[PDB]
Amino acid sequence: YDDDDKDHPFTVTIGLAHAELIAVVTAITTDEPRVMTVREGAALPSGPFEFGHRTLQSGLREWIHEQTHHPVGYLEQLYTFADRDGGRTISIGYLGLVREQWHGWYEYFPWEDHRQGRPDILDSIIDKLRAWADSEPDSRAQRHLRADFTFGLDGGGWNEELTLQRYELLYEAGLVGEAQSEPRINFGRPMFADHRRILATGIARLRAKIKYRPVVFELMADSFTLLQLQRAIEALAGLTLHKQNFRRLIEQQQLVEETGDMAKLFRFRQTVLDERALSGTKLPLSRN
Amino acid sequence: IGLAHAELIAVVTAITTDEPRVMTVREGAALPSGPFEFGHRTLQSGLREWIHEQTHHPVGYLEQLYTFADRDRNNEILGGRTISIGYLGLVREQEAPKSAFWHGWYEYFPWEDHRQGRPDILDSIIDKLRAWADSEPDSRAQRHLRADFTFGLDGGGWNEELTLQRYELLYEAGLVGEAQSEPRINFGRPMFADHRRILATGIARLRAKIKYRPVVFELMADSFTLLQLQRAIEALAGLTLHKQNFRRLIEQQQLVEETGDMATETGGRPAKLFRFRQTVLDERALSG
Ligand SMILES: Nc1ncnc2c1ncn2[C@@H]1O[C@H](COP(=O)(O)OP(=O)(O)OP(=O)(O)O)[C@@H](O)[C@H]1O
Ligand SMILES: [K+]
Ligand SMILES: [K+]
Ligand SMILES: [K+]
Ligand code: NA
Repeated sequence: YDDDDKDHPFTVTIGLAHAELIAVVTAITTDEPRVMTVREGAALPSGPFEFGHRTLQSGLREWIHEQTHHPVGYLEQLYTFADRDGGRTISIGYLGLVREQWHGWYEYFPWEDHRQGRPDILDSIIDKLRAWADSEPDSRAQRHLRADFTFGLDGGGWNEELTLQRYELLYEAGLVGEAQSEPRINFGRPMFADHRRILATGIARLRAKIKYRPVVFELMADSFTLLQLQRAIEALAGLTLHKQNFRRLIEQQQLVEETGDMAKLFRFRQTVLDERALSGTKLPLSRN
Repeated sequence: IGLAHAELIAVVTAITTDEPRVMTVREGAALPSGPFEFGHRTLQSGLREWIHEQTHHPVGYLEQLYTFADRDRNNEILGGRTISIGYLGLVREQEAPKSAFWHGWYEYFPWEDHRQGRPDILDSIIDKLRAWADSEPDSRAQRHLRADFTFGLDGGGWNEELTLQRYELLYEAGLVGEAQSEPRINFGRPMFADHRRILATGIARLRAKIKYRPVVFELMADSFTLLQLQRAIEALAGLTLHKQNFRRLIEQQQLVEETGDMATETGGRPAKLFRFRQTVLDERALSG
């Protein structure tokens, strides 16, 4: 009334949404990949992005400290998600590698650990996925291709880097508690909000990192054997690696060097440590 | 508390006349961008609506880059913080006399193109970068380490993947127009708001992807020669390829197959036409 026009040059309407910083801090203990959690393993360390926070990273470092009091080293940004409660909440995830001084990855993602063959839980997951892919005929062919590429429903090799794609398919198929399907079906331990979605991106990032350049000095002690180096990468990838081919990748990437002490002990080169100190949190990558 | 305004920013890249070009608005002054709104189902779907409304140019797959936050002062006037979310997309450039203009990557980042040798502008950049590094002795040593690692002075040479880290250093040093330094110093064509920071992220992403697995079928025509593919990667990297190592890489990765047809080059010699084999197209499709 009294001319309240639609758009107005002297009026700017700004949309706001909740900004949540979420932390995926990973450590390797007893050849088991383990993630920092709060609320008795139901949530990741998280907190809102506030005015007093100088940066996103420094803001998350305060929440990690207040909620865990566990020191963290370098951080790298993962993925940014809109809520699926696309409305009110924007979540920003970060990955960190530390030495444990905690819950396991495969408590939340038991189907991702193939170190001792395929997990038998995958038979039930595939059975539910085939029923969902066959539920609507016009989308049957595409859903079978997605389920084959991710889980290998009608065959197809297992790709460990597709942790996120596998969790997104289970969510769309209503096979995880976070989807909240009418008959609730769930595999693995669920988490608060979409924290398992965040964790999936951290597992995918680490696995993609260790396949072409395993810069994991923060996960190891200062000295280690090459077989200890293989055991922890095998724990991260959820696969058993070939000895000969793993030795070639490490020497090819000039990552480690002999310390002279005794199997031979190795340490990551100082150049690898110095480059990481200057690379920041927005690393040049190929996927994320 | 914990609110933020999200701007979705698009880096849509095409390769025309062996030159990498980015889609822009306002006659090359800004990238296509728009706020994230409540009705936007996802961050990617929200940006697609801004791309269409502002350019009306078709866009294929989109890949999230990184999220940046503001360092402003009176964000409390806005009700929350301000963040920027970038996305990278590869398309074929299309003329249509909508309003949108295609500009080359290196109009904004001239120091990133080393195809014709190291550019001369880097001599003026390194000079002003040293003067900034020597201005404050307590931080001189650390600033020289950042200047050596980012701008090729390291000894390891020029790293084309560090496009964002180079630009961020130039911003902190007050060597770009977006810094608004007390004496204005700028290299390359500036952009609106922080969009040149977003473009540097997309350039770094593409260069890291093509180094490991150049899945660039969206940038190429349906069929192409191997020389056309090499010129495309070279334009993206700002470097000249090792021909034999590049041919060996795309064969090991099983990326392109012969179409059976022939093409006559400019000089007059015929050459086999290639296409990205279907398995490469299907893998990129089975995601998001
Ligand atoms: N708008 C901007 N455009 C370009 N560079 C910027 C901008 N704002 C800050 N920078 C620079 O970017 C660098 C990184 O700061 P930023 O606020 O992005 O987060 P950060 O946690 O310090 O990053 P990192 O530790 O990953 O380098 C700093 O050198 C800063 O001066
Ligand atoms: K919040
Ligand atoms: K950051
Ligand atoms: K502020
Ligand atoms: Na740069």
